[PDB]
Amino acid sequence: GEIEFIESSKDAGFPVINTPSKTKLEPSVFHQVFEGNKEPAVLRSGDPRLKANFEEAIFSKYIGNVNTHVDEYMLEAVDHYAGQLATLDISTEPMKLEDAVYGTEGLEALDLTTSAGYPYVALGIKKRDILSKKTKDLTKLKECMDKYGLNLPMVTYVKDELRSIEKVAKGKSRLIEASSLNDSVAMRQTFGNLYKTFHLNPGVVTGSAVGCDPDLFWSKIPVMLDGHLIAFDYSGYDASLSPVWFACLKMILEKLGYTHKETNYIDYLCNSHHLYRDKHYFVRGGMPSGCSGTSIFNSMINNIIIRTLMLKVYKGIDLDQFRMIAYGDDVIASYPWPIDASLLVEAGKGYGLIMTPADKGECFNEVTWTNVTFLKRYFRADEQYPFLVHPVMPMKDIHESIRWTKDPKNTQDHVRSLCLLAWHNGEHEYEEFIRKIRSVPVGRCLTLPAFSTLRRKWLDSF
Repeated sequence: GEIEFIESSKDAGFPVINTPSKTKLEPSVFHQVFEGNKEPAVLRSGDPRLKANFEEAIFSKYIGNVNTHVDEYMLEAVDHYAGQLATLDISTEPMKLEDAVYGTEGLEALDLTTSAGYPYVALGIKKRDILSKKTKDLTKLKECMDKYGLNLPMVTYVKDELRSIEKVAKGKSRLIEASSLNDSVAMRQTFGNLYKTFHLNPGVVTGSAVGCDPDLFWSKIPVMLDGHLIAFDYSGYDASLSPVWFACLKMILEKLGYTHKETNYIDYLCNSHHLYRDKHYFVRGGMPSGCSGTSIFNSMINNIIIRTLMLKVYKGIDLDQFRMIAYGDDVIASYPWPIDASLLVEAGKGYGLIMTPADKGECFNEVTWTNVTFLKRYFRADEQYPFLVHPVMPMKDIHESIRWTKDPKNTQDHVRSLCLLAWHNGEHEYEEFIRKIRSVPVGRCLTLPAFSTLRRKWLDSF
């Protein structure tokens, strides 16, 4: 992706978007009890922790586009992946408005907490002023969609989250896009059944883990991923995507039965208009992370990409023996024979993609079930029930999270959530975690689950 054009918003009649000033992240009561290195991402240009130009840093992910047509390797990758998805019998019928807005199995209700986008943010109109969970009213929404239409600008926000020391100093904060409520709803009507099918079928047919529950899904992954593991990282996947990959996505959607008109929303994702504070800008390429379906569409594109690279380097590859699962840019895969990931990385560079060894590794090392990660979690089979596999979030990451809070009124829920991750590191680690939590008076006011209770519920969940 590439920023084609940027200018002062006032020159085009757009008001300034007043984004948050300071981080909502503050040190929690546990900040001193546990060790950690991460701090809130830089949100403003004057941040004294910066050692780089902030506005340059946050837009540097738009590294450019490779201008290529869909080639023979892509065409075969699209065909192969489309063959898998056809098994699911995805409906291309529009999802009914009430289901797409207020919830249905496989598609959670539209988040009423996030930005309504343009023009609502300039008019002080929040999502809750239009929608209501308890009434399921669609009257005001139909009014607003008629009044303002579709293909509205996106609003760029800086993501308020913990980041490493290096990423704070380099100013490399992440950006999230808010689609207009109008466009979010229309995309959920157009693709809602696709979204539902993906959420309800994580695994190697969708090639997707979006919406998975790691507590359950993790025992399935080694059954599905039979051979020699393949895994690698991307640097700035979303913004690196060139238009040719969106053309591939449109081809695959059309093979599933979507009309050319129904795939027009992919053009809305690919060629996008953005408001950022006092600036407005146009982007060609790049997935605009945060719009409707971007995790699923990133995952589908990744399924096309990896097959393309395998076909290009390993002529004679048999994709019917290839397996992969993606969560956006994150991939875990297998093939019955060894594959040199460094070769795929070079083929990826030719397509405008930046691929690196897995988990900041120095080289494209041997990937094993001991050292592979997915969704930042390791894989550890249970000592007693070897067919059940723990998702293991590192205690370092749990420690980083517990030291900060965006709202101390939610301490109980925050710490409980962290307990559900921590116990998979084993009983000795969990008891130490609980002991340190309880060394703060708040910690003894919390209802914390017992290790044996967590283990019992986990075993029983299967």
